[PDB]
Amino acid sequence: RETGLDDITFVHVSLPDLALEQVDISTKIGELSSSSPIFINAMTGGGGKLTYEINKSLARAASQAGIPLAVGSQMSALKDPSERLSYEIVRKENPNGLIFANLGSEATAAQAKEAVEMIGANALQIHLNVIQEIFSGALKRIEQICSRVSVPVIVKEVGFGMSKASAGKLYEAGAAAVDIGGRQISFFNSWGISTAASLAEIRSEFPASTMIASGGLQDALDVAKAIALGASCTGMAGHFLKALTDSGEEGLLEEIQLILEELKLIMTVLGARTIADLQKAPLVIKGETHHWLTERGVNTSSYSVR
Amino acid sequence: RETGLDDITFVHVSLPDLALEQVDISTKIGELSSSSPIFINAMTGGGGKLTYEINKSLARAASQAGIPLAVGSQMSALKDPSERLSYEIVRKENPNGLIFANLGSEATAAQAKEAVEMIGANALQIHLNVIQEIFSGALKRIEQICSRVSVPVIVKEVGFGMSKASAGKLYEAGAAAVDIGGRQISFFNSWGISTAASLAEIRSEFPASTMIASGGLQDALDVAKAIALGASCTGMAGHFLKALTDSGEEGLLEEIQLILEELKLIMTVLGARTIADLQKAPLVIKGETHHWLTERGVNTSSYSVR
Amino acid sequence: ETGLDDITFVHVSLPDLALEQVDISTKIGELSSSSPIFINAMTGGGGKLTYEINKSLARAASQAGIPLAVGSQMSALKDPSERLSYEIVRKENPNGLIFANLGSEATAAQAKEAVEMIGANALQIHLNVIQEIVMRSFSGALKRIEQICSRVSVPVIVKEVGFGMSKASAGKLYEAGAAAVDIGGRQISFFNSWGISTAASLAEIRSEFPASTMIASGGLQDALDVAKAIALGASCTGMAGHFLKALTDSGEEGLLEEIQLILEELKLIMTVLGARTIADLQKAPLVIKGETHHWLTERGVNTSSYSVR
Amino acid sequence: ETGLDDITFVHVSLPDLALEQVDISTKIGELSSSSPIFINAMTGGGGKLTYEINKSLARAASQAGIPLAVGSQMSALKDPSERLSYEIVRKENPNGLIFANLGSEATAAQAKEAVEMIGANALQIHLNVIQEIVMRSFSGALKRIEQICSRVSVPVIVKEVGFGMSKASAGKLYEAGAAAVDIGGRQISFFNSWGISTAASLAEIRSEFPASTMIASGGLQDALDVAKAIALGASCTGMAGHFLKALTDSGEEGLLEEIQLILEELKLIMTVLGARTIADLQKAPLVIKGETHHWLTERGVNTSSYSVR
Amino acid sequence: ETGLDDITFVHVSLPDLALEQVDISTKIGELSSSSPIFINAMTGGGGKLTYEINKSLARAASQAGIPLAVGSQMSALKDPSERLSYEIVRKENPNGLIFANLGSEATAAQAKEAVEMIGANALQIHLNVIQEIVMRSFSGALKRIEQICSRVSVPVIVKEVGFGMSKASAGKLYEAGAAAVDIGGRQISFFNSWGISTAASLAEIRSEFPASTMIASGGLQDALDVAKAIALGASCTGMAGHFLKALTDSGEEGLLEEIQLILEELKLIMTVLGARTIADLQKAPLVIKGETHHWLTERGVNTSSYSVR
Amino acid sequence: ETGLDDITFVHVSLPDLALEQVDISTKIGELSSSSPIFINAMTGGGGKLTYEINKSLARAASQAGIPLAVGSQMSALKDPSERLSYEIVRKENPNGLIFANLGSEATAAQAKEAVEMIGANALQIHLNVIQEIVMRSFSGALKRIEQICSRVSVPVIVKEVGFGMSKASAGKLYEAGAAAVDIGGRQISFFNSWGISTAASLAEIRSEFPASTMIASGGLQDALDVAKAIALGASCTGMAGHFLKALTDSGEEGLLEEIQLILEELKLIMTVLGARTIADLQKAPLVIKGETHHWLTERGVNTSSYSVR
Repeated sequence: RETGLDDITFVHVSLPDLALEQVDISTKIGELSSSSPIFINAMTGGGGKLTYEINKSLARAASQAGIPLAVGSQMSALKDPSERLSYEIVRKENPNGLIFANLGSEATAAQAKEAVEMIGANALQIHLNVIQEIFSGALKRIEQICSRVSVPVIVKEVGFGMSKASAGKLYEAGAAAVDIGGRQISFFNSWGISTAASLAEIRSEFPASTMIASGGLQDALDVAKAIALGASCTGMAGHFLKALTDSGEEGLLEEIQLILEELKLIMTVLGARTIADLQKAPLVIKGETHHWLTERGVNTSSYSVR
Repeated sequence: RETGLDDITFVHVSLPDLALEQVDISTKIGELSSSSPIFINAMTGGGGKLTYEINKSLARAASQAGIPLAVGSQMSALKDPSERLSYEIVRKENPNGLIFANLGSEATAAQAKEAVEMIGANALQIHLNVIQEIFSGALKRIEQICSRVSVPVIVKEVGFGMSKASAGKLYEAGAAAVDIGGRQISFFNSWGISTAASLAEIRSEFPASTMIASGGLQDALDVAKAIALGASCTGMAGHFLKALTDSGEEGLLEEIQLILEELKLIMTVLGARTIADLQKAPLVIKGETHHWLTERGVNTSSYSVR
Repeated sequence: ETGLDDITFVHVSLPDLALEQVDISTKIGELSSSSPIFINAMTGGGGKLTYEINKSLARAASQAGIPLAVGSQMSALKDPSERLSYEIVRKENPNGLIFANLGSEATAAQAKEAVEMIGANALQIHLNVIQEIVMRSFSGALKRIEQICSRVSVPVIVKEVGFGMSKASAGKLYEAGAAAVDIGGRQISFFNSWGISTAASLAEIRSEFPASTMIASGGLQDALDVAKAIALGASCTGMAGHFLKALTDSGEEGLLEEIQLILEELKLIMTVLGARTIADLQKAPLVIKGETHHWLTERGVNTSSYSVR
Repeated sequence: ETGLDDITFVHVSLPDLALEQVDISTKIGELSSSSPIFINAMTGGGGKLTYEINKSLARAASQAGIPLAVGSQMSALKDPSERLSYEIVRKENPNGLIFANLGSEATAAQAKEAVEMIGANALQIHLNVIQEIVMRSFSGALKRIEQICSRVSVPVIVKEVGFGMSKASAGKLYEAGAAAVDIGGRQISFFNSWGISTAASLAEIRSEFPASTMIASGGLQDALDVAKAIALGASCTGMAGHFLKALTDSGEEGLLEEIQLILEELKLIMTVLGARTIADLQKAPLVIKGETHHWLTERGVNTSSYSVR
Repeated sequence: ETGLDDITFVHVSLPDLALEQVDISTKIGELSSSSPIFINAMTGGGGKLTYEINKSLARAASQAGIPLAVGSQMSALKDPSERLSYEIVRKENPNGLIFANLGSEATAAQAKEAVEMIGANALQIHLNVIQEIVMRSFSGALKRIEQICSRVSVPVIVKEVGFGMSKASAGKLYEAGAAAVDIGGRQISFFNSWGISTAASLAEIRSEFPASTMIASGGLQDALDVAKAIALGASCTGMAGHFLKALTDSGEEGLLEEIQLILEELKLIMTVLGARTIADLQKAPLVIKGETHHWLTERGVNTSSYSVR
Repeated sequence: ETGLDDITFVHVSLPDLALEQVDISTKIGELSSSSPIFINAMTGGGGKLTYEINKSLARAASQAGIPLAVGSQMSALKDPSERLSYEIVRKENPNGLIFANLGSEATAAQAKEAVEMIGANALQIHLNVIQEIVMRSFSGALKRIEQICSRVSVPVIVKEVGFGMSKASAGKLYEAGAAAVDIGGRQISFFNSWGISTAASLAEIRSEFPASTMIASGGLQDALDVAKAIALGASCTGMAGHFLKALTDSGEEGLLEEIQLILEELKLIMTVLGARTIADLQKAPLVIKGETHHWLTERGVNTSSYSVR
């Protein structure tokens, strides 16, 4: 379905007064500092040595390009010494880069700590997806995980968006950030909140909190729009995965460098020198996203008059 | 035509913190208590022994599933001893369940009392449908019926919806509830108020009054939306009737149990433990329903910010 | 689609016939019927409800004088209670044509029992390989049909449910002893565009077996579809849907009215075509176009003969 | 549709004709007409209003020199007042061709009276079985037409209203004595896709009766449709709609202008085709495509002859 | 539409040709051209502006080595100033092929003067009956062309503007003395669906006159349309639009680049088809479908020969 | 499109076959395969990743018993590291059929080295003129193939990537020594509607070389497309997409499940058609319609034989 980003139009800047070389795309995720506003979301894969090499290549490219790498689920690697090697390799090959651990919301605090130590993670992603998994204690388990692990915890919603009330609960539980991954199955055909509306809604209530948008971002323009809506960083999988399988590490690195240059180009045209400036770039929200936000009490005009 | 329910989108709840087994779907219709928020609307049928057996089977399934049964029109059974047997059977086969009598708005207070006694009814449905019947004294006749019968009276509008002014008049006349059954014929091609708009409109003026939605509800999601818009109970015919004719009583019972479990599933995902909670579930109204309600002075944002 | 929309009768300007002269009687093999339309009952959900529906359908069929094909009798063979729901059809309709109904897995003994259960005048054996493969084992179907035809004392109608029937299949069935064929008109995606339309099947089969009995049932929307199926060679047509709907809505009286209405609508069409009898309707000039025309042309079936006759 | 959009004239690059040399005179049987287009009046609502409309149409027809076919004279036969509304046509147009008009239920006596009422040069007998069956009894229509043709003293034109005419129907009518046929181009749903288009009827009939008179009326939108109908074999074409509209909007002067304009537009088309006379237009090379082409091919009518002539 | 989208070349998997071996030279009657594409200049608005445009087109044509057909010289015949805008074409392009241009109303004296004005190698005479009838008098056009062909000292190309050309028209023109025909591809509504497409005209004419020169101009969008027209039998093709656009946008340099590019794109298509010369492209196997296929089939033109050659 | 949607199997009502009797073994020239479907691996991005993907595909192919065609070995010929990614296929699958793969620019020495690298049972030589002309030099391709066939010790399969193959091209390849042909199904705009569909290529080639080996790969969406390609004459079919997707998503176990599933789905289709063996499926009656039917008719390929067989 749609991310809602097509309902966003930046206000054209005629005199950006900026050179492409002055553009700084460094950003922050909670207390972490990243040289890139885009990170790689690896897939869990089918395991075996193939997943091992895919992870090793993703880690090598991430290390060379200087972008963060979020591994696929470590739930099975926690009890499988062999699969564990396919995660440890990421840190061995990328000793100085940002790497995010990954477990589901069912994980215990002890599992969370183990997943973080396995790859010397700088952050931990915890995934939520009630709709697909169809409960009680989920928030409490997340609170304990945030308490027990020292690194920032990023709670990710898969496929249905996230409301401001849900983000508020996660932030109160201790989450450093939320990641909007924007016969019974029919009930959810038109269910959820789009990525664009989720970002605007959450930002209206928690202006200084960290939000990440992942999944569904097709190109640098979508990345730019998610950042303008409030995201501090964005995740991408498919495009990078395809580049790796089709052109190897060299191809993936090229694709990574490409999208980063395209984002800087867009920022240049908008006269946005830094990520902070892009997060304040004037834009107009229309269509379904506009209607949703208006009914939800979120001010849309402030995006256009800022 | 459309019920308008597609113009309703629940706000996704990421952390419902609820187990399917904690969900309570019991509700109330005026002073009556029902273990189910869904009831069966029988059709008048062609009479004869076929209607007798259909009614007997509907009554048996209703009794076993614990859901209420509203019989088809009793107008002809009032003067036909033979057809009378096809209604008396419902109470004989379902001694302890909720059964609703049914007559048209032309019925007299004496007919109303007779229809109620015929099946030991717990409530009486009185149907309105001026558009199809093309008058004076209709409301007065309904007032007398409400005065003369002790059981709660449910006034049902067939096909064109019901405005808040119309519901107000019915409540003042003594009705315990309203049921939104959402060359001259051409004039009414785009006539009426949708089920969604009727429910929202009536609820805005009579927040504590009983409303029922019947007809046009396709599945548990529609049932959930009508309840969120204010309905205390919902009626269904077609789907149950088809199940009976195609798979007998056992099939009907299965279909009944199925839709109830699907409603609980939706409630679970929304974090709504009870019907009262579902009636307060945050949602966004859009499209034609939104426009209609806005012009009619009904606050739509309160549904989204609640 | 049935493919009948690809059929267009050649307009007759001087039909020279009064509605009152129209005779719609027909023959199904050696069986004589006063109506070219019969009722296809559904198996239903069993119980007293199916019993009353079957009783009403039998009553209506008896009064309207049209044939009645019951739903599958497979379960009634071992269920005493369900059996009563089929026997009632013959008790309520002692003089009308009634067709028994079993699947191709039936044995000759089961076939005789189904016929005896309702004093049947003919027996339908249904074939539905594709539907069964989706929901296995098709070996012996023709053998079973052959054993059935030589052992029952009534004509056997072999019915294809949903995917049409080729002239080769019809030939194997007639050769095996069938008195007539009835064109009922994930892994399931494989069969989305599978099959032969009712219109193409009738034309194909008739081209090879001009004197053989064919029936079309399923998908016939109104009297015009009935007229077209007969013009393509069918001796009788079956309908279920709107007949059962009329019953549940307006009872026996409604069903009877609906049956009388479609029969009068057919006579009206025949009047406009100048077709005084079913035999004349079976020779009414018409033009075949579209998908049906292409299909028959590729299969070697002459289409222009329908238009020049 | 008339099916005329399925007809495409073969472009002539060197027509070698000046508009002034174009002759649009034609013949309808033994009748000679200076125009290949005639006015089809409507029966109207009676009273003095229909009288004045008929008078104006007769005036315009007389001045433009084109034929006039009156509306149904059935009621005027027994209504003295209505009769005046038809007699006025001949009083106002003493020298032009005027066609009388009755339905197929008419007797020979009624036919003679209708002809005498307006000093008619020909008589139209309308056939509309389908429309009458919707709104019964069609036996004897051909017999009545046969009795009429042998007893009236003028040529009879048998007109099919709305569903086209087959070559078999035309043959029965010519055999009965008709001088020409005129292709007028719930239970009612049965006839939504019923009939033969004007284009297919003209081609079918002409293939069997190359020397017989055919007329096309109804549905002709402009001079190009007129040209096409003639190229398919029609000797004359009729129009009602826009002529009556021009009358009510701009009176007699407007009607006269509209008639002169379409006649000049036809001459223009003939000029571009290099067709100096109606007989040449009737042999103008053209290609038939689509539904019309398929229909004629299935019916055994040669279509390529139109393109190679 | 030109109908060229109804043409599909049969893919050759082993063309066995290097782009460098491709020869695109062709012949137009006895005239030899190094290019199968020529420039069709427009008459323009006169004045010094048309003069410079013509000078630039002549310069580009001379350098690229392709033929140039000037705009209508009718007014330049009596206007001394306009005449300079045509003479400049031969001064600027002394060795290239240049075609003169007049309408079919031209006399033999005017034709000789137009040829002499630019030292023309051939003369185009345009026919546009329909466009002139909309905006009269077509008698004598063939006579004038016949007088012109026997009196000018160069080959005459008769061009049909917009409605295509039939094989009968082409035969009359060749019989009259034309060296080639050029298929240029209210009352105006009559001609909305009028004519023969470029593709059908080429195929029709070639079927009757296999050895005769045909040219296609107008409507050719790119090198693929050019390749297709040649495969259908054209010896040369003309283009105006994008060439004039390239001139006004990027001057002479741009026009020259655009001409070189389309010629290389044609060689590319020929390379993939294994067609080493224009003569080979004229025999390249292809399949004709759709409206064009139907048209030719009805007109008796063999279409399968194109696919089996 | 592959054109396979233009193919419709004639429904068999009495298949008389149990799924267990279905034999899907086939032959590719002298090579015997237990499966009519093989895996087409992609060249990949090299490195250890391509190595593991190739190892997994070889493992799955060995266990499922189906053939494996590797990606282009051109670079592995000079790159020692890449070479290991191909040798691993034979180490992991010692007994299965494996096809080597090089482009048409390959020499006989390179062909022998590619075969030896993986102990290949056959060698694929790919032809893709159009794709190379977009991204030059095609002379000598047939000569190179001819040199390769006489010097390698295994059968050579010549594959056309994307634009289909004509019967003339196939004849040149078989004449040159190829054991089979494989139908892989700005200036780039010229080829938007270019080519012969997979369905038309198979039918064309089979009409001229009934006993020759054809393979179809690319564009086959599911088991029904596989069944259709075989019915049109293919002995084996190749797939890449969903197999590689299953591997990356669910590893070797997932790939193996996906292969087993499509093979069972094919057996299901064959069961419903009454086709007990691949040879029977290759003779299954079917009707060809649409674009494919038109193409073959124009090319002189009999289409009705498929429907009457």
